[PDB]
Amino acid sequence: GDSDFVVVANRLPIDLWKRSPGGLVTALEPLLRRRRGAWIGWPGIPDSDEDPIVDGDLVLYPVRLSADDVAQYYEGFSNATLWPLYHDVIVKPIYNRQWWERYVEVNRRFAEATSRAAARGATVWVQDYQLQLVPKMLRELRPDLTIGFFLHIPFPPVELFMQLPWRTEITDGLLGADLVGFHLPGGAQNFLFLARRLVGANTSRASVGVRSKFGEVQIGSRTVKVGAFPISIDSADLDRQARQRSIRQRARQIRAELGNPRRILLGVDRLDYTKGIDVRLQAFAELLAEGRVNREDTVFVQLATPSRERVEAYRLLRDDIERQVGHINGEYGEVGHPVVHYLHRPVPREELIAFFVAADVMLVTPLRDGMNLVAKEYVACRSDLGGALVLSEFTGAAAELGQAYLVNPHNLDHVKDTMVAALNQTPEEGRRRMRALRRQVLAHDVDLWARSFLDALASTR
Amino acid sequence: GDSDFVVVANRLPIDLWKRSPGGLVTALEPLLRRRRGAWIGWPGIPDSDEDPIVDGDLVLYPVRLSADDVAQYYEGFSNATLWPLYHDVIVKPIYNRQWWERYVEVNRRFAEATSRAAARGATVWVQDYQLQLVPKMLRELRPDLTIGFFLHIPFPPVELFMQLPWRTEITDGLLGADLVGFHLPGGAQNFLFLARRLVGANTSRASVGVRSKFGEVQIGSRTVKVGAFPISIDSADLDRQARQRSIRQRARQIRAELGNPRRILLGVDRLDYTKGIDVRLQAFAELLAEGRVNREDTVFVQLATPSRERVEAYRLLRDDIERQVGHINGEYGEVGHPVVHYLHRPVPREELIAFFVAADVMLVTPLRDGMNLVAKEYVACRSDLGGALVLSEFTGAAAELGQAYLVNPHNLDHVKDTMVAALNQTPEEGRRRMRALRRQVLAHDVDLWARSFLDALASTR
Amino acid sequence: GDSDFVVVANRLPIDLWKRSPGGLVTALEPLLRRRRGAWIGWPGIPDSDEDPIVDGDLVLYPVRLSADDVAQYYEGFSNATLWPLYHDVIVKPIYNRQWWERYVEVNRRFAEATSRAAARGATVWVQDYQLQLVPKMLRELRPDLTIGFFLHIPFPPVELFMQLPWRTEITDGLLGADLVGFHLPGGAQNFLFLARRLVGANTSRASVGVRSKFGEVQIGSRTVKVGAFPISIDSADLDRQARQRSIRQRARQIRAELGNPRRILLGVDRLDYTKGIDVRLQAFAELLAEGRVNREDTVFVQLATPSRERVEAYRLLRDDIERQVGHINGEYGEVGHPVVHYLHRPVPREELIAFFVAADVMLVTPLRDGMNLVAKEYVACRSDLGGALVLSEFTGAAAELGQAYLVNPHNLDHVKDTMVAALNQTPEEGRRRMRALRRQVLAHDVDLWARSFLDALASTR
Amino acid sequence: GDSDFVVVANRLPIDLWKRSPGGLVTALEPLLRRRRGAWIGWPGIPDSDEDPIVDGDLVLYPVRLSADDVAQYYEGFSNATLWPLYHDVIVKPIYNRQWWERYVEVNRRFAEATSRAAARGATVWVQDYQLQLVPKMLRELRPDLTIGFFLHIPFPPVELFMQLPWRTEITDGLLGADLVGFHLPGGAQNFLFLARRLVGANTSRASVGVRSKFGEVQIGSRTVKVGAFPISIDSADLDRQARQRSIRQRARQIRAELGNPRRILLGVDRLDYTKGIDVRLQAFAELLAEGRVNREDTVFVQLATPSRERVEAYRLLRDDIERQVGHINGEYGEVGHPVVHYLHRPVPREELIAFFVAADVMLVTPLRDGMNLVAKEYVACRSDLGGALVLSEFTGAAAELGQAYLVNPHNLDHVKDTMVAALNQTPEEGRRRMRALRRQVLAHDVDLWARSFLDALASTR
Ligand SMILES: Nc1nc(=O)c2ncn([C@@H]3O[C@H](COP(=O)(O)OP(=O)(O)O[C@H]4O[C@H](CO)[C@@H](O)[C@H](O)[C@H]4O)[C@@H](O)[C@H]3O)c2[nH]1
Ligand SMILES: Nc1nc(=O)c2ncn([C@@H]3O[C@H](COP(=O)(O)OP(=O)(O)O[C@H]4O[C@H](CO)[C@@H](O)[C@H](O)[C@H]4O)[C@@H](O)[C@H]3O)c2[nH]1
Ligand SMILES: Nc1nc(=O)c2ncn([C@@H]3O[C@H](COP(=O)(O)OP(=O)(O)O[C@H]4O[C@H](CO)[C@@H](O)[C@H](O)[C@H]4O)[C@@H](O)[C@H]3O)c2[nH]1
Ligand SMILES: Nc1nc(=O)c2ncn([C@@H]3O[C@H](COP(=O)(O)OP(=O)(O)O[C@H]4O[C@H](CO)[C@@H](O)[C@H](O)[C@H]4O)[C@@H](O)[C@H]3O)c2[nH]1
Repeated sequence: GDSDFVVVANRLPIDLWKRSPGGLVTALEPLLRRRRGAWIGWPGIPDSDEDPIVDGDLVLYPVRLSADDVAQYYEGFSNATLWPLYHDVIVKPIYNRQWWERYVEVNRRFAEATSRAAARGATVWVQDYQLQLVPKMLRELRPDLTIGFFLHIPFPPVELFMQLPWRTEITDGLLGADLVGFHLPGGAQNFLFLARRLVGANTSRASVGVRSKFGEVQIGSRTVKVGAFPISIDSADLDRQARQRSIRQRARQIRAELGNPRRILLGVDRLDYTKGIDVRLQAFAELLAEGRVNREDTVFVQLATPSRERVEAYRLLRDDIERQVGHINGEYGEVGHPVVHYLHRPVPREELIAFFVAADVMLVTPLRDGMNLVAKEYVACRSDLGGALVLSEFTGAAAELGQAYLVNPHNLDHVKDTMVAALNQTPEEGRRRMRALRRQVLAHDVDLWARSFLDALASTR
Repeated sequence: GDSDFVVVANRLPIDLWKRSPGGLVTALEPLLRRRRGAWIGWPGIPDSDEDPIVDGDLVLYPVRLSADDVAQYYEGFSNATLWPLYHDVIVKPIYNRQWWERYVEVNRRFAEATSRAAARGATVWVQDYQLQLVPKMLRELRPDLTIGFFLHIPFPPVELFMQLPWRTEITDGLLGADLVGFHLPGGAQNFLFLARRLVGANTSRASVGVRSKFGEVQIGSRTVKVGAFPISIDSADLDRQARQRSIRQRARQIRAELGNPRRILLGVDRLDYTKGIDVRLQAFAELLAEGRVNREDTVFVQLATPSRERVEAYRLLRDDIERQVGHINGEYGEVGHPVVHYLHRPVPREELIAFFVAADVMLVTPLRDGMNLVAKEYVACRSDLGGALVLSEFTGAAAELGQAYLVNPHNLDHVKDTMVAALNQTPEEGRRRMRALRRQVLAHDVDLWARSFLDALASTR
Repeated sequence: GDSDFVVVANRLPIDLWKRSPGGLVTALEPLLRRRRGAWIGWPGIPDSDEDPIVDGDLVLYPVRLSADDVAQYYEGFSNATLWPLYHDVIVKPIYNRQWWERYVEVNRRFAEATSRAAARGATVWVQDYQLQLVPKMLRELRPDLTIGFFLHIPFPPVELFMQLPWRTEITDGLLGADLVGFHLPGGAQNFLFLARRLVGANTSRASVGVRSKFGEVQIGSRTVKVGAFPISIDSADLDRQARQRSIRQRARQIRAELGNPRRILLGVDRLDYTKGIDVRLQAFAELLAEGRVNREDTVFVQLATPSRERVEAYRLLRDDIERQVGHINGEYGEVGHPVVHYLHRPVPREELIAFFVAADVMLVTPLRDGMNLVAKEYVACRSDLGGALVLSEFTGAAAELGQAYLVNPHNLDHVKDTMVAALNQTPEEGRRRMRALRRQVLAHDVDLWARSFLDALASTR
Repeated sequence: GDSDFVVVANRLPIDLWKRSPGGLVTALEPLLRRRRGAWIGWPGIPDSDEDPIVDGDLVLYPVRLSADDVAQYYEGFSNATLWPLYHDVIVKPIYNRQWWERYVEVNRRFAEATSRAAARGATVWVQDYQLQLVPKMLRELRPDLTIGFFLHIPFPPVELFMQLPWRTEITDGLLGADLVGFHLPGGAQNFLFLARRLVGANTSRASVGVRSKFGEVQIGSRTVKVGAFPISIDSADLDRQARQRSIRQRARQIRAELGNPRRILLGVDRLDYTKGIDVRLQAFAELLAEGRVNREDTVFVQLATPSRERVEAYRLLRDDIERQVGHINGEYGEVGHPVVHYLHRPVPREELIAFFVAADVMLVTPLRDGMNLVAKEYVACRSDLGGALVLSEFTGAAAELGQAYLVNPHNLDHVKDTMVAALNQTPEEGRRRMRALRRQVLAHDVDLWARSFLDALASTR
């Protein structure tokens, strides 16, 4: 094709159609103004055509997937094999050969679509865990290409990764890239060690820096660069949006509809067993039982956005959470006044922002998370410097947001102590922490992240 | 002793102490004004003395039970063997010989306490399923006594009753009475048939009437009378209480705290798998899913009062209900506005009455219930003639309250159609039904019930 | 059509084809020698033709059923609604409207096939619980027909039957017959009472006899006869077969292959939660634990023939039984010598007979069973007068086989005492019981049963 | 005290008393001949005295533990917190503060007993995961002591270890030793990294060798040596024992009692979810289903020795295994001939050896195991060079026994292919592998292991 910069991701950046706002596609916008850019991905509808769609600023190359392809490659291998394994086997991975075979077939299809789109010597950026085979496949089809890969989820320790029957094929797949990136040095280091242990490659031995001090894996003639690039958000855009009059009015109205509580705790997560939602509810229930939280003036709002309903583990998790909600309200609420409000539905963006602005305490307690953007979005929204962020150590965000109230979600006693501390912090201490968090998040945004990855990738030429 | 009228029940009519209001003890009040009355029962505290406590109007004979006695006789045999069996094995009965043996021992202890209290030729009224052995034991100790027994729960069909390894001992136990009473002719008829089948006794063959047309079982020289006496409430007292200014004000305030819904559905139950609470929640959820109930102006309040937490079946039921609550609100509620309010705690009497007065639809949907007094209490409270009663056929109350919206709780389609009908009834049709229900309940109260049983018992002399 | 005697049953009497041996079709053989006989049923293959197949002695009228029809009418309504309900809700019935609707449609299809086959004034005999609507449907299409119906499973008490949302349609369905038969007087009496209670029909009030003293239900102009006819086997044929040299040799070989135990206990059941297989295993395990059975010279063989694998309750039951087997052998067996041998597969007829002949104790312990033919087959096989039958009271067979060791399967203590008694009986006592059981079974065979039902049906003309 | 060499372990080396044969205490025997040796541990009985017991060759210092101490320190913290966590969270660890507190208290008690026994400047060797706090505690009480610690179970990756709320206290605890040893370089390397990440200590960065190329952690003034020392058995003793006439006769008799199969597969494990017993049964069942194993001449014997019955996870595992056994025999066995023989009981040593000698295929398929001595015992027993070892990669043994048939137990397809390969290997190929395995195991025995650890520990002086 005629594209000199190509993004490859599981989905096209569109909504059933119009171009989806925010996210990655928006971060790459000023680069697409200087490159002939293409995006390869599944359009979210089964058995579509693979004819290029030109969005003026971007050419879209759709990948044809059947509903069966999605079930086995995505719902199956990606979400029920790789996802639990890479997140410290919080649930038991399912190892299924038919899923693996479809994962391979689908990955090859993405590689072929990429080759179609990519001009000679083009730069290719492959995204995330569903497409780990693409770099090697693409290099085999197109050795002229410069290929980066970024993993948006954690890379597990070798002891767990080795369970995968197709461990070598996945590792070889990633090693097809010129640059392999992770959010954290820890992931990068796991990858280097895996390369020595499983593949027998020569690697660098030093610690991996942040956006610097890169690792290397020697693969025959070529070197694979390995780095840590912690993703972020468009901090300035969110900061601006959260100041809008209508947002502030909605935040006030939200507190009124809750019966004007003195304190609001907020959870916002795509529903997932990685997110530690059960831990928040348990801590909140025990604090109420112990009379350490006032059931008359404190309320917890949990917004869970629907996710992967076709995967049994997620249905079971939804059942457990919903029981806890029912239980806590039955024990500590009053008719007309729950202590927990729980919604299981997508939330409009401006509604989400209003909740961030209304919340006195943001509860972000994942058991394991690659980064977690919600923690950073909350911070970017609190230009009033109010609020408090309670944040699990087991998120990538915790490496940057050390001024938050950090918790080990497995240490329930300390999660409880910490929620009480956040609820009762002095105004001045709250401001001190929020000012420091905002300096970090405003300076380290999605633009810095993308530039850093692309600079590293360009240097491999 | 010196008491010529003696009530025997699992518990003394007191609260940890003061005499408990309402109920049986209040219905017998004008009889105790003419008799030397006694009450035998456990005082609700472990390992107490058995020394008589004179309440001027009544002498209380406490029965000493250890916490272990309560666990095996009551929590065990009564609540985990007899209770599920007599209620159509909604949950699997547990047959345990140690429980049976303690049930026997405890029953003998009640029989001994009774004999102590009862004067020569005295009238004795034994209450309910925990004390089914007492009549035979008492007749053996004291053949001079006139003994009635009333079962407050259903008497199961013979096919189920026969499962009980101690079926003959229980049947013989009841046959020790001069009069055996049930709420319904159906129970009485089951008992007659059981007497022929299991014991080989000669019995009457005709249908058993209501408070009349009694059955008989011939036991050697003596005849056991068998009858149906449907319990009720103090209708006039509740009717009066519900008109109080403070109650009406609270009912208005309740609707305001719910965000002034157009329609309130109400469930009030001691928590129990017999009560069909899960069925109401399922019906309500499906109606919301189908858009047949308006999620913006209709709300369901379920008040579940704690019961038998030491019994695993009840903990599991509580878990299922609480999941449904969480689920329904997550799907159809809004932050600040649940469609289901659920409380798991005792409710003050005047608060309960305010809820009856506030509720547009009373949901009483047991899978199986001896009578269900809540259905009658709601009716007695609605002197404004507003409201609507949705009532399971599988309650004793359904035999008297035919003007209610009757449902087969297993017929979920019809339960749903019926809830929509009740919510949308014309004012005039609602009044017609409520007027008819009140005529029944006001005329057939707990005083008529008690008089009828005691007249029948006196006639056995 | 031109058939003056027509049998209607869920399946044709054939095997995927050849005419299936034994059973009903063999009992009717000398009647088909005098009548133009027809058989209506599903041929066991999906979407077949409905063209008559003449077997010289019989005309076969196949009913076309799709795999979906079978799933909803049979696997669904028959096996997951009616079956658990009629067997004292050992598992929870599922009430599903789509299943009911297919059950109706399929029943009408059987009725139409019947009408096609049946000559004017013909006698029709409809079999069993899958076809309860057929008599009324058939009478509506063909008021000239004489119609009998026999239920091969128990008829539940009214308290349970009333759960069925389509209770009235089923009752009306059965009332379409001239004669409704059950194995036991108890079923007949339940039906009479149901007729009064649900339908408001006038019925007889006396006890129902065995093959005599029939009940009646008055339905407008016509009377429905109600009777008890306990099914049996071809006792003489089995008695003869069990004496064959090859059978006796196999029985000896079976004992040798088991390591020549002193005592063999045997269970033979179509796998079903009604059969009380779990109870036998529990009793056997506790006896071994208590050292009351000798683990060195006593062995239990359980033959479970596969049944209804598409129904979840049966898969769960299979899992529980298989755990008990594994557990008991792990605890009390030796390598090379299990104390329990368990097979889950169909057994050839002559192999089954050899096991009957080898077994010292036959364990037939259903929680609830219409008759249970295995109990009678064992007896018919023991012309040597050896062996012992342990038999649940909750089978129809227990009403005729009172000389067996009868047990309440819920009374585990007594089941255990009884198994020890059977294992250790004197030769003379064993013979006394087996002689008496054989007199009953040899005199009361399937020929007496069929004649009695057909005589009763003929008398309705 | 007066002991210059002291072993500290959870239990004394005795049996309820007499000195237990084999194991560690036997390996140290020629060292105790030159040192004043002591052993500190719990005597296995609750609330005993702590008075020294002199065994002439050894002084025993008993530690007083109550049954409650054992429940919280051992059954609780050791077996339900540490054990699952260190074994790649195959089951979910339970984090309980009361368990942690008892673990601390008990560890301090072991430290005090040690100090009592240990002479000035004595050498102390602390054993295993129940006693990880002892080295730091002991160094604080007795800075004169030389302290080694060896972990017999895996040391998990940092991502999992970090879950532990008391992660720092455990790490500091181990860092109290002069020498910290693991079976594998991988564990040692995890420990070094943990030291940098959690404690901020300076460590060596190179790979850790086997019994050489040691790692180091700098802790203030002192250096902690870190090493890999793979445990083994008394290879020569077992080799000798397995040649005994009575053992060989028993092995022949075992095959006869199994009905002289052509092939015997054997599993021998302390029952534990780490052991992958479920995987063997699944593979065996699928091979039978596929007809790839002959159900007529191949038999699988699984010997599971009882373990940790008070821990719920182990009861659930026992239930799953026992179901699989029952299921497989019901499907593929015959009466008198199971395809799986399963025993849940301790086996005498000489019986175990006879089974090793009888087995054509040894199935050692743990999901995760520190070493696994059963794999090495089998090899040492096969001086006839017959047999075949199927061995999980996820055992420490797999690093030394590469000539075995290695499998990824999560790769069920390959486990199945491998079992077929082992069952059908040529005699010559079997001998080649067994000869090579025996050279390794005979040369690398428990004496080499103990000498190597003690030499490393002595060098820290
Ligand atoms: N408009 C709107 N309505 C909702 O209802 C709504 N609900 C949520 N959101 C927004 O979605 C995003 C969720 O961000 P995550 O951090 O949870 O990312 P993941 O989905 O888990 O996916 C991976 O990739 C990320 C980036 O690399 C990593 O952080 C993760 O660790 C990694 O798992 C946030 O921005 C949030 O605000 C909504 N947005
Ligand atoms: N004050 C107050 N606070 C509460 O929270 C509160 N919560 C409930 N209640 C009152 O308790 C009574 C419950 O009546 P039930 O009908 O449910 O009776 P059971 O407890 O099930 O016991 C048996 O005996 C009865 C009589 O024979 C039969 O009807 C039953 O079928 C039979 O099972 C009602 O009156 C109700 O209003 C409260 N009252
Ligand atoms: N050849 C062969 N191989 C096997 O593997 C094999 N396995 C079993 N059998 C034979 O099947 C028959 C099972 O008889 P049931 O009594 O259990 O009858 P159900 O199947 O439950 O069906 C209903 O109808 C019966 C008659 O009215 C009632 O007794 C029942 O109560 C009622 O539920 C016996 O004859 C037995 O020997 C095999 N026969
Ligand atoms: N006599 C007798 N009767 C039995 O019934 C009987 N049943 C088993 N055994 C013997 O017990 C020993 C079990 O050895 P393991 O390797 O399984 O060790 P663990 O118990 O899991 O404990 C840890 O420490 C070991 C050494 O560091 C590591 O290998 C382990 O990875 C690690 O978990 C073997 O020797 C075996 O033969 C019996 N012995």
